[PDB]
Amino acid sequence: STFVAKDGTQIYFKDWGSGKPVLFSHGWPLDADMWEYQMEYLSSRGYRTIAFDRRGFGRSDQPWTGNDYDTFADDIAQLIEHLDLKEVTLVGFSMGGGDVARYIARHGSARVAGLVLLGAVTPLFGQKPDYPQGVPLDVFARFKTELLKDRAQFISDFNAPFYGINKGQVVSQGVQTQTLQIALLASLKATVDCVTAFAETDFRPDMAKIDVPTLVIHGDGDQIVPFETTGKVAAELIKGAELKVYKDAPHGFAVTHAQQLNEDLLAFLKR
Amino acid sequence: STFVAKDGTQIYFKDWGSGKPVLFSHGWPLDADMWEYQMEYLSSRGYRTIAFDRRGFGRSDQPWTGNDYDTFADDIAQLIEHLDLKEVTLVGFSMGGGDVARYIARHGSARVAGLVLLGAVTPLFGQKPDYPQGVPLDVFARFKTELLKDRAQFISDFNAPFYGINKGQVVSQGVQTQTLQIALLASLKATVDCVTAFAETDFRPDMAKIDVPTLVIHGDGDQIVPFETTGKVAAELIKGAELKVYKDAPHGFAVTHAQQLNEDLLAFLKR
Amino acid sequence: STFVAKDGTQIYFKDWGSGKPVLFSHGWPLDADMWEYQMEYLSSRGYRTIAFDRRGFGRSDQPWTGNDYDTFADDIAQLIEHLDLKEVTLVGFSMGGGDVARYIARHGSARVAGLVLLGAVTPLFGQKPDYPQGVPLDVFARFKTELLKDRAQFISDFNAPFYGINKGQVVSQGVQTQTLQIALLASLKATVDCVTAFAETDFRPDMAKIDVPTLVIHGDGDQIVPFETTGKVAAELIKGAELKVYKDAPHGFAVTHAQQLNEDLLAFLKR
Repeated sequence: STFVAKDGTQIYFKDWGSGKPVLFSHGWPLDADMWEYQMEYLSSRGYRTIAFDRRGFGRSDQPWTGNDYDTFADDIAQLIEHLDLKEVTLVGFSMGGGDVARYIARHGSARVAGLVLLGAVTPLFGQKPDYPQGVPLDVFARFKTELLKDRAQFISDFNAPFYGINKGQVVSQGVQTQTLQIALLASLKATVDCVTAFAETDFRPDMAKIDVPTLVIHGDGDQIVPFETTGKVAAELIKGAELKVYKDAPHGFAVTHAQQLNEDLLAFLKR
Repeated sequence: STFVAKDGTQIYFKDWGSGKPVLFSHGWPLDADMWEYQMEYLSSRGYRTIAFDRRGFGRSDQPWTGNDYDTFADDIAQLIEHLDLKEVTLVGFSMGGGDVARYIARHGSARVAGLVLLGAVTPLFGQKPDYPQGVPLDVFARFKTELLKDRAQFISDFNAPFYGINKGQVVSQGVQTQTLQIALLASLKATVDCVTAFAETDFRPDMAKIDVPTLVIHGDGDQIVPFETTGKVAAELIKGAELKVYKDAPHGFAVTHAQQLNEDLLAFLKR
Repeated sequence: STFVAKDGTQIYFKDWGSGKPVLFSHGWPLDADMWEYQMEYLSSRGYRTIAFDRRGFGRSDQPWTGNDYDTFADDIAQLIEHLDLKEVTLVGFSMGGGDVARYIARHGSARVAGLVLLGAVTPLFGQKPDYPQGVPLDVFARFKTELLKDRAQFISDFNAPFYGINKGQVVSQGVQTQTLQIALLASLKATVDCVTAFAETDFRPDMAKIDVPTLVIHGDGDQIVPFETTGKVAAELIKGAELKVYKDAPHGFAVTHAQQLNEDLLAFLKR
């Protein structure tokens, strides 16, 4: 399926099954297919599961402009509006934790029943003057430099620390292939703009606007989005939030811990 | 090209050349590109070739519901109507043999000039109380369990018996890459439901409804869809059917025996 | 984005940034993504960049008919008219040099600020009775025969002489993957017809109609499109043309010499 955003960007999404809806927001630089197992798991147990390809990724159009969190939150708002969702559980992985938080910050939670932040960059990823523990911007600057030389090989090399293959996790070549194949669909410009946006965007104000039940899940072996400065703080700052830490889990834990994730998502929806 | 099925599913197809139409139905888990050489061969020799991506595969939408043979047969009907095709030769590979046969069973053959069943699951694939010689459902249950753990690696390992490479067939890396690339485009859900549909659907009644010239072609080294309980029996159950057995051919014989198959399809069309 | 060509073919394109327009025409058997680094480089320095997937390639429709340079040139005119472009700098790579020149030859240069020919097939690639120094038709006849047996493997093997990996150039496995993945998107029919087209189309008359500033760039290690009989001649035949030769560069120099091409394209646009 598709809808057209305000600026004319056509955004691809899947909408599977029926019941109360769970809307999924993928991480970088993947697309709605990273959720396919969570979606099959939940839609075949009575939920409606929806997942889109963020502008610039997967099967969506690749606009030059709007590759920023306010546009991404507003893209989400249009999707929810288009389908008239109500009592939606918002589920965001990695950079996709930020646009689901920023949807709530910019639009309220009238349509929202719950929030799940998975290995998410919230509340802040890169350094700020009062957040020196964040990741230095120079790290992201180098990533952008390498992306602008060879993004194919950069993503292919990203597989190991993403999935923690360098730390003993076991992930098939098949999954590594599909990861790279999906990433290559994406726009170079969107791929690079998203690094800027997630390096620099401060979601600490969004944390205070979150007034729904919230489950934060993070692997403490996460090489890409460090638990101590993201998920751990997001749980503390969101009033009432629950935290689950998957021990030694990597960033790609929707793959390596798929069953555990599925069950935790089901438990959360049934609380 | 696209057409929209009754439930809203957009379905991609290619429509090449001009002349009497030949409409191709692909097997699992592929899409219309598995036919590209037969299409080029026939459309250079004065036939119109049409091939669609089944719903849930390739460039088509991925609906949660309708991944079943009657819906597949009805998709094919809407394609035939959408184009107003007449004297169509229906060609189905593998699971694709069932939906061209179910099309005729549900809609009759008024539009149909002839039927080709290639490495096809007809008349029946899995076991039934009166057909213990079919493949036990257990076997399919395990394929499903594995696909629901890692479909990428499952399809990757599927290349070997599909093509008979595990038994010595020689098939390039490029073929194997393109095979997985196409597979990964499909829906997890459609990919899993098709196994259920092809394991359990009985096309014996459909065989009695086929009243057009029919050529059944099957490799007798087919490790995926065994010759003895499928093509062999389809050729006997269909009044007037002709049988060709490609000696030592694997399941993926549209690749390993492409030239032979092109010539047979051309000779059938010219009879 | 997409527009619809005269014959109904839908053609995908990207249109990034704003400013004076630069319109890119990819080579064989690639798509608009081959320009993503030039596009990002120029669009973030004040230029509008536009690049399309040729009919039969990438995300565009795969028509059986029209795979010829006059049609390719008219597709480009319809894009230019669709976007109402003025003072456009046309940039063509490899076979893509041919449809931008043919566009000038058929439509005039009223809309055109400039022409850049990169590793281009212009002014003529294959032999003619007055050009035995061209590549013999037999060579393209054999390529076609191989493409019509296994285009997946043929493009895979094409990576090496394309990038000059066999003559010590260094190109990552990620770029070779991406190149193959993009290639597999294309039609078998378009992939083969384009060989016919670039083998046999004479663009010498087009050279005499080019009355805009022109930069010709070629690598003199090009193993695919021989510098001596294409780019070197094109620069001589086009009045006022400037020539740059990238020493030992391969055909795939938009990758191996990306930064240098970027700077040269920027310098040309600022001339």
